[PDB]
Amino acid sequence: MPDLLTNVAENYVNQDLFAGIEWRIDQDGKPIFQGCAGVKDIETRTFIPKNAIYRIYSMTKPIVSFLAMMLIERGVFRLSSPIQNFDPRFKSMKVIDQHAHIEPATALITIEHLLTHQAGFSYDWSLGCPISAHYRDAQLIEDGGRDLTDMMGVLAELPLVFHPGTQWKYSISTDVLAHIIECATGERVDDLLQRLIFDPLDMQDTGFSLPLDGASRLMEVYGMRSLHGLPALKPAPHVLVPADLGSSHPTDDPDFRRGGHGLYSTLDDYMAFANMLLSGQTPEGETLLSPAVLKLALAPRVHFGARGMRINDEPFAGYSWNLLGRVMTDVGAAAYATHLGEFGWSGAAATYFWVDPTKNMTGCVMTQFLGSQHPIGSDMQAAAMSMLG
Amino acid sequence: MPDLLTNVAENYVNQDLFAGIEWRIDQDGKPIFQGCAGVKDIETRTFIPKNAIYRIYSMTKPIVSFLAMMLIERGVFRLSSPIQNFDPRFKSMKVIDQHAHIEPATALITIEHLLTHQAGFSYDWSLGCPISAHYRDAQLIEDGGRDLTDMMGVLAELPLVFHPGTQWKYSISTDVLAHIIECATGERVDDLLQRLIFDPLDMQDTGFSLPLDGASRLMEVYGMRSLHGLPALKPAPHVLVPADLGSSHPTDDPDFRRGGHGLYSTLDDYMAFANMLLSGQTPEGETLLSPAVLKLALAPRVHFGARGMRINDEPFAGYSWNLLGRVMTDVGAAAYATHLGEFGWSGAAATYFWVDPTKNMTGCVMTQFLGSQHPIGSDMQAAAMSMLG
Repeated sequence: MPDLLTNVAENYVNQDLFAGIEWRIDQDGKPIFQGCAGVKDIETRTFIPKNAIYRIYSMTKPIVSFLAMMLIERGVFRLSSPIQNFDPRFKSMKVIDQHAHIEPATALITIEHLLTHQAGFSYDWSLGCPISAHYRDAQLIEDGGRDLTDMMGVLAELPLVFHPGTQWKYSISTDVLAHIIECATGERVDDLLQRLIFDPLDMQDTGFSLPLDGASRLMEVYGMRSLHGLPALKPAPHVLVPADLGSSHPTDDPDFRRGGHGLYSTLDDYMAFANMLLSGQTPEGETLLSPAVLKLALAPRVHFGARGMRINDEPFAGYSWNLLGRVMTDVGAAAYATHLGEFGWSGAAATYFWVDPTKNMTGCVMTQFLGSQHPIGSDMQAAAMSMLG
Repeated sequence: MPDLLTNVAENYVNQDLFAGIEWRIDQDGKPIFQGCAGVKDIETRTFIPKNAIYRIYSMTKPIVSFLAMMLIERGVFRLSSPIQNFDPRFKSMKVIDQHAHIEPATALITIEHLLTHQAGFSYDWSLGCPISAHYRDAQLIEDGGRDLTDMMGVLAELPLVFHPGTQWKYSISTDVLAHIIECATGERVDDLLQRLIFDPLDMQDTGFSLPLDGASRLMEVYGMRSLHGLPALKPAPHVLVPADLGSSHPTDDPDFRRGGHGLYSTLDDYMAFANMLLSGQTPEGETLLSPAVLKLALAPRVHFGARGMRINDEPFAGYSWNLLGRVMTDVGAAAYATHLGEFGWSGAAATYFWVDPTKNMTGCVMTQFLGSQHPIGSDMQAAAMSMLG
C-alpha cells in the first residue's frame, strides 16, 4: 500500500544523488503507477517539463535490435548471415589476447554474434581490455561527429578480443549492427527506425537529434563517468555536477546515428516501445514483429557460468542474454525483485526499463546521471514489483 | 661375437624376402664389418655390381636437412624464419580437421617447423588423414616429372592438418624445405647439394639422376607398397615382385629434384655422409658444419607422449626427433639394441642407416623393397650393436 516508488525517488532527490527522476509502470498497456521527483536542472531548479527528453544511451540497443529482428522477418538477412557479406571491410578479422599474441579469427562474425555481443568486439571504456586502448586512440566513442560509416571503417581494422561465437563481452557490436543494417538495406538506420518503429508506435520525440521545440525539454545530465577516457580504476565519485559530453553526443547533427547509444527519447515514448514488446503489436493491433520471431528474440540465448553476466565486472545476477538485452532466468539468483522472464535493458545515464510478461507489466525510469554509484533503475523495479499483489 | 650381420642378411635372401643386400659398419671412420648377400635382380640373378646404386627415398631427408643447417650457419635464413618470407604462396595457410572444419592457421610456418615435421603438412600415402585425399588428387608424389617449384605451388593451396608448431606428423615438409632453400638462395637444391655436400665428401654416385654408367648398376626394386595410391587398410603382402614406380622416380630427368625422396646413392657414398655426421668434418678436415650447429641439429627437439613417435601408426620406440631425423632418447623404451644418442633415418625401400656417437660407429644397410613386413634395417643395427662394445 505505501508508494514505495515515490519514496525511492524522493530519497534520491533529497540526498542530492539525482537531479530529476520520472517513472511510469503500465499493466495491460495502461498506467498503474507514475510520478516524478526533483528538477530538470539543479542550476536553475526548473521543474521537469512536459515530455522531458533524455539521453537513453544503451537503451538504444533494444530498439536497434528489434529493428534487426524485423529485417530478419522480412528476409533482408538472417541470424547466421556473415556480416562480411554486407561490408567486406570485416573480412579477415584478427584476434588479440592479453599476452600480446595476435592471430586470424577462426570464425566469421554473424548477425547473431552482433546481437548477442559474442562477436569479439569491445568498448572504448572497457577496463583492463586488451584492445580498448586502440578504440580510445581511434576516438570511436569520443568522435560523435564522425559518420557511422566512417567510424566502422576505423573499427574494422582493429583486432577482436576473442574468436567470434566463443565468449560474451558487452561491446560496440550494436553499432556494427546498425551499420550492417545500412549496408544490407541501402537505407539509413535513423530512417528505418522512424518508418518501421517510431511512426507506428507514435514515438514522435524519439530520434538521434532534438525536435525543433526540444531544447527547452532536454534534461540536464550529471556525473563523472566517461565512456571514452582512460578507464577508471575506481568508480568516479557520485557528485551532481553537469557532465561534459564533448562532441560524443550532438543535439542537432542531422547525420548523427549509432546502434549502441545516441537516441533521445521521453518516458512516454519509451513506454510505448516497452508495451509493444509484450505482444509485438501496436496498441491498434498492427503487427510489427510476428509472435514466432518475438519469441525467437526473447528466448534466453547466452548463459553464464559462475560469476554470471558482468559488464566491467559489475554483475547482472540471475540474468541471461537474449537478442534484445537481459532476461531473468533464475529468480533464486536475482539480486532484486523480479519474475522469471522479465527482460529489458538500461543506459549509462541511469535510464532503465523492464518488461514482465508474467504480470503483463512494463516499467521505465528516466533520469540523467553518468556513473551512478546507486542502482536507481533496479531500486525502482523492486519497488514496483513490491507494489503489486 | 659371431657375424650376426651376415646371418641376418643371408637368412633374408634365402627366405626370398629380399633380392640383394649390402651393408657396412665403420668405427672411427674405417670399415669394421661389411658384406653383401643375394643378387641385383632375381629375374636374371645378375650379381650385385660394384658400387651398386639404390633409391634411398627418405634417406634423402637427412641430407637436405643437413644442407639447411649449413645455410643457417652461413646466414641464408634461420630456424625462426617464416617460409612465407621466401615464397608468398605460403602466406595465409588454412587448417582442416577430421570434422570438416577449416580455419586460418594461427601461426606462420618456419624453417624449424619444416625440419621437425611440425608445420602441419601431411603425405599422399597418409592413412586416415583429413587432407591426404587432396594430395593424391593433386598427384604430389605420383607426378615425378613436375618441377619442384610447380608442385609446391599446388601444395601451397591445400590446408594443413594442424596449426604450425602444435603437433608432429611425418610429412612432405622436407620437400617444402628444399623448395624454400631454392627461394632463399636463388640456386637449385641439386646444385647446392653437389657443391656443398657431395663433392667435398667425394659422393660421386649420389644425385637425383643416374650417373653416366649407372643404368647397369641400379638395383632392382621390389614390393607392393604405394606412396601415392589409396592408403592400404592392411600392410601390402611381402612379395618379391618388381615394383612399378610409374613416373614418380625418373632415372634420367635433369630437372627432377625433391626434398623428401628421390636421391640415388651407393653404400659407399652414404657411409661417407654418415661418418661426417660424427664430427661435421670431411675426412681431410674441412668443416661442413661447426660443432655448435651440429649439436644444435642433433639435440632432441620433438618429444612424444605415451603413444610415442609413430608414422602411419608404426612405432619408433624410444626415439625423439631432431632437425635431421630420429634420435634415441630412452634405451629403456627402445625396441631393439641401440645406445643413447644413436641417430639417423631410413627409406621406404628399406634402406637404413645409423650413427652411434657412444661407439664412434656408423652403419648402413642398402636394399630395394617397398613395403617390407620385415624391419631389416633395425635387425641389422641390432646385429651390429651386439657385435661391438
